[PDB]
Amino acid sequence: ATFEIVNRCSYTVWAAASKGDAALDAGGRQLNSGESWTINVEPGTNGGKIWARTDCYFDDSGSGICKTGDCGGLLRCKRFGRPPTTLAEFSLNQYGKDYIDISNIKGFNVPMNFSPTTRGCRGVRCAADIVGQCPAKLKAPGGGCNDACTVFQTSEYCCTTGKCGPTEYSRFFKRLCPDAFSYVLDKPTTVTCPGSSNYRVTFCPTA
Repeated sequence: ATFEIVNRCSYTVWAAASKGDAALDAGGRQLNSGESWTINVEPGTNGGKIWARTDCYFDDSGSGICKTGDCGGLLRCKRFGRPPTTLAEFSLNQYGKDYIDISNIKGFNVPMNFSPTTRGCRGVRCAADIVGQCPAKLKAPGGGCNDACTVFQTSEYCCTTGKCGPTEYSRFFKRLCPDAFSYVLDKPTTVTCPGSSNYRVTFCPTA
């Protein structure tokens, strides 16, 4: 499957793509404002994620640091990034279908549209100004808006026991982005697409 990753933000973003234990394609790349990066994801990939990192500094070997979404200091991510990270999530060719979603469960750093470029399903979007409106306790110094589990590490926010309800914090994310998961037991906003579809992730889709 092919993913075109487009940076429409006015600032440079460092895109990342990983399935948790391995990079997808090159795993990461600098995208200046307007740049597009096309990657190939192997069919059958379960649990892949794409996200943006902000305010990164890397050296030659591709080592450094980002203020949001750092994946252990690497340009080419092998693991997932450090919150806050708006997340595009996908599992491909699962019994003939593809499943996509956008998640705020790990917080929010960059607005994002996640849409197919082929037929038979809708896209999803979280493009509200969550950082600007972020409740005081969730604001991350490096930028972005943390989820409540990252900040407070309680069983309720993290849904450790498998039973948990919405919270004042999760409702904040849900109210600004109804099409994104706001906590782990949220009513699913997953979109079902035909198997072997192709997609575009756009950072800052409106502004």
